[PDB]
Amino acid sequence: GCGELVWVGEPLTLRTAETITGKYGVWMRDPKPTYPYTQETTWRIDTVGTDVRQVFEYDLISQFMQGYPSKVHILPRPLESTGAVMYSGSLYFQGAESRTVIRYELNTETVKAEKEIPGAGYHGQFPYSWGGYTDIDLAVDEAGLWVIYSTDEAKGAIVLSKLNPENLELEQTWETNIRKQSVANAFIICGTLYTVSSYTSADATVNFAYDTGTGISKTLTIPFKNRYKYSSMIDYNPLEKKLFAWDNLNMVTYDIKLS
Ligand SMILES: [Ca+2]
Ligand code: NA
Repeated sequence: GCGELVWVGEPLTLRTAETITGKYGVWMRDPKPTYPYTQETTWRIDTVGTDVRQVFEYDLISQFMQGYPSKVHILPRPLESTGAVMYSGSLYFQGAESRTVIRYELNTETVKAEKEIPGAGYHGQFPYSWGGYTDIDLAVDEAGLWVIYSTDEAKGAIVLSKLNPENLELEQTWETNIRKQSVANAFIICGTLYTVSSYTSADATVNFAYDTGTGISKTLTIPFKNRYKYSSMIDYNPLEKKLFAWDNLNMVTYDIKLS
């Protein structure tokens, strides 16, 4: 049931980090879960600092919300920023101080693929407006895996590419007119890129859309609340049909409605 985004609900807090290491981070579920995981499995990465390698895994939502991890994975190289996603059994993340995306299969703890995103800025060239080295943002939608970035040729405007999830080859690329550094974050729903106007405001908006199927850009005014005033991560999960976000220690989720 695809369509255009028309409404975002109030943020619901599912878990709050207890230390500064989790001021910013990424949490996520796999929209294409594979053995030994299920649609309830949740992963959490607290991303403050310079040697981020611990991935917390929770078999059950109850454990994610109230308990300790059921397993901790140690990544084979440090991860950069908050843009990572889970897809079909693999964590897709950016290597620290690089433009390299790594496909890391959690059940075997093996690197299955690596790819330098051609021309992508990294390490503070084209971050979102809050900084945080957020130059490269992976995304999953109804059609699969994407990457959101920019390049010198695009003059800092958001570029998005569809990725082959097995080998990380770029399959198609689109260039928007939206300055990446001017928006707080972005995500993709049903092939349309959406941006958020501010990471601090209780009265932010989903403010731009770019439809990859038609090439048309639009402005929007859909209200979006940053309840804790510092949103470092905003992604869409196409299985739950919800936004997942990280806001100033808090792992939150927003309902949505599509036309
Ligand atoms: Ca995002
Ligand atoms: Na992401």
